[PDB]
Amino acid sequence: RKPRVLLAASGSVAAIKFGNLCHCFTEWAEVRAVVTKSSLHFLDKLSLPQEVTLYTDEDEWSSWNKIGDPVLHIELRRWADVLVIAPLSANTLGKIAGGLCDNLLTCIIRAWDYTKPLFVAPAMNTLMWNNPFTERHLLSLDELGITLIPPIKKRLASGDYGNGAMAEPSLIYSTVRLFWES
Amino acid sequence: RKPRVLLAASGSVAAIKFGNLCHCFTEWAEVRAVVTKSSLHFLDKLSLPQEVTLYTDEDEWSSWNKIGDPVLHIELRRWADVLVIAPLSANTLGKIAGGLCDNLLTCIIRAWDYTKPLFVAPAMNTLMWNNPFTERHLLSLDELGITLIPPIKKRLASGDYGNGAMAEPSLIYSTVRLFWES
Amino acid sequence: RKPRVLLAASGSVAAIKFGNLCHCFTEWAEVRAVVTKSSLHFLDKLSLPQEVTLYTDEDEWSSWNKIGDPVLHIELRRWADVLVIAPLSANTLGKIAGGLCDNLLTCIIRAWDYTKPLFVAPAMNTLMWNNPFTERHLLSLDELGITLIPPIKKRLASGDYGNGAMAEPSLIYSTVRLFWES
Ligand SMILES: Cc1cc2nc3c(=O)[nH]c(=O)nc-3n(C[C@H](O)[C@H](O)[C@H](O)COP(=O)(O)O)c2cc1C
Ligand SMILES: Cc1cc2nc3c(=O)[nH]c(=O)nc-3n(C[C@H](O)[C@H](O)[C@H](O)COP(=O)(O)O)c2cc1C
Ligand SMILES: Cc1cc2nc3c(=O)[nH]c(=O)nc-3n(C[C@H](O)[C@H](O)[C@H](O)COP(=O)(O)O)c2cc1C
Ligand SMILES: CC(C)(CO)[C@@H](O)C(=O)NCCC(=O)N/C=C\S
Ligand SMILES: CC(C)(CO)[C@@H](O)C(=O)NCCC(=O)N/C=C\S
Ligand SMILES: CC(C)(CO)[C@@H](O)C(=O)NCCC(=O)N/C=C\S
Repeated sequence: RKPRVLLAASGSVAAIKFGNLCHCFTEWAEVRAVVTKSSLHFLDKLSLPQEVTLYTDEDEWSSWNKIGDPVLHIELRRWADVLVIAPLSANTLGKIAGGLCDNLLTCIIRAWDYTKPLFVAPAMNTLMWNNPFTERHLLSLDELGITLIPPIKKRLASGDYGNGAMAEPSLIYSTVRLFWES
Repeated sequence: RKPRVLLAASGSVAAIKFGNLCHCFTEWAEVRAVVTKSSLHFLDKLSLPQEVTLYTDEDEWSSWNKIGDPVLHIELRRWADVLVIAPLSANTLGKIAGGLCDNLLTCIIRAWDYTKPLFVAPAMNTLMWNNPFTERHLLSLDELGITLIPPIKKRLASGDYGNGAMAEPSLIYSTVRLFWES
Repeated sequence: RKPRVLLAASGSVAAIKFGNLCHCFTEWAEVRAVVTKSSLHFLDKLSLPQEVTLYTDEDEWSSWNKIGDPVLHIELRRWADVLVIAPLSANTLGKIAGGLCDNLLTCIIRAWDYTKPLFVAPAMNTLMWNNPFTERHLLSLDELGITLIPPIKKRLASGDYGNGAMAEPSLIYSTVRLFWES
């Protein structure tokens, strides 16, 4: 009954389409959003659905004062039926592949119950995307079982035109929906 | 004559028992403590032994103004006969495995004279502990020669009950003591 | 006609010789500098050539306000014919090997067009240099095709005397020059 979907934004310029992405899921599922500090540089709070709760790192160090209180990264990991990171920056990709967790989003990933699906939609410039570490990290996510929603060939924020643009919201949406109903 | 023991705390909620941990070593050895910024969220200065000097990242960028001055992370690495990190967060674990050093504790580890013993007592939620990166990183520490003091099955700060709680101070203490006297 | 050389400084105490390093290149090439936040602890702006433009992380989040604006890390990657990091700290070395990018310098590396040469001059204490991760990371840079300019045996900022001091500016300069003219 109304699947819980955790949507997340990383520090990619593509984060400007995050509000719209949340809109694609709202009717179908109960949505909660998580963003990194850098994503707040491209994300516009008012562009998100009003029904969507936005969590930041500060929410981590606030929902807990003394033992016994809830641990947000754990609370969200449990609450969620699925996790979608769109966009996923090269930086966050590398932290995931490195087993690092220095913020709310990465802590959720580090404690992620892999029985639940986790989708990522990478977004970065072509050179960063073509860089060898990208494939290295993607290979790692595959091993973890994370599902990749490949970037498309659009007009990058850097003027040029090539691979690296984030997948379109509709595709991200249908991909997650088709899997769930399977 | 009175071994020098460097005790360290990472950003795990278990850091609340750090003062007590220092107490377990004070009589047997000369103790100096090192903590990460996040550990200061769970650590209570007044709970530590008065004879214990606490070093923070700020102490790094203070003991040095111009060439010729001492480099704290190096000064501590030399001073210490042994290093004990309890608790060791998943984040710090990953930085160690990644050869990273962006703070006092990690810089000490990065420059650690592995002729000297280094013990770690991991502390994190069960899912984070059960996460595949954990084992990956533990494997790396093993190669480096670091000694693992496994977490126990207690009642986590997240309410649930499972593996991931930090080893008890007494065990951490006896483990380090038994090795030394060998 | 006047090759574009991007010179970069990391958080090594050796960064105090960065201004002089820029001077070694100024006559031969058009120089632009990039520095990390920590490098600013050892770098003296007034010691650099006046003709040298210095870029910091803040320049990233300033040259861009809305879509369509230039992305500095990409703009610099394109502009540059070669990249030289001297000094390269153990921390930045590890971020490079980890495919991480959380600042201007690392983002440039992450998006680096490897058709262009990239040289690094590591600088760190002997123990950090002798640490096993160092070799591990150097091995990775080799695979990427990055050219290592080994550290020398001088008197470290830590008083002792051993390997780990940054290569001398003249050598860094001649190394880059000899390659270019080949
Ligand atoms: C204008 C601009 C656009 C950027 N675009 C991207 C991008 O598309 N993908 C990416 O991975 N990083 C991009 N970066 C770099 C990231 O913001 C940077 O690596 C950051 O530390 C990522 O933070 P996060 O890992 O918390 O998301 C951009 C930076 C700026 C200033
Ligand atoms: C209330 C709360 C409790 C936490 N408990 C743990 C824990 O037991 N183990 C862990 O590895 N991280 C834990 N985290 C996440 C870390 O604090 C976070 O990854 C941090 O960046 C670690 O910093 P450090 O690597 O400098 O220690 C907790 C966070 C909060 C807000
Ligand atoms: C006085 C002093 C000197 C340092 N010297 C070095 C050095 O030679 N090499 C190194 O890798 N780190 C050195 N460190 C540690 C780095 O500054 C630290 O790892 C930092 O986070 C690196 O930042 P960066 O990766 O942005 O350059 C030193 C720290 C201090 C306080
Ligand atoms: C930015 C947007 C959403 C505009 O339609 C699209 O181009 C995109 O997703 N691009 C991928 C990231 C990027 O451009 N990076 C640029 C430098 S690292
Ligand atoms: C917190 C304490 C010391 C109370 O006795 C004990 O439960 C413990 O070491 N737990 C391990 C870490 C943890 O609970 N993480 C929770 C979420 S990441
Ligand atoms: C600092 C300088 C430039 C003085 O001539 C020289 O010794 C040097 O490059 N040393 C390498 C780094 C170092 O000393 N690290 C010390 C602790 S991590």
